Amino acid sequence: SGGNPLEFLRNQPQFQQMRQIIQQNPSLLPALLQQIGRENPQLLQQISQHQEQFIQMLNEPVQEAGGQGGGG
Repeated sequence: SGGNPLEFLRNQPQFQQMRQIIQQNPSLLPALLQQIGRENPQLLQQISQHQEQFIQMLNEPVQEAGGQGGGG
């Protein structure tokens, strides 16, 4: 996928959803932050340590859509 820690998420379809909501509603960022912990506590550790790298992942264009109506 790449080299950066959270950069591997670029291929992870589960994370693709996390970024989708952020494309339209970045306010759901803190909602997904805790969510990462319920699905991948190990990943969350990397998220909190390298948030800056994870944030940019959220903001990149994702093949899903980038809009949500009830997610987070």
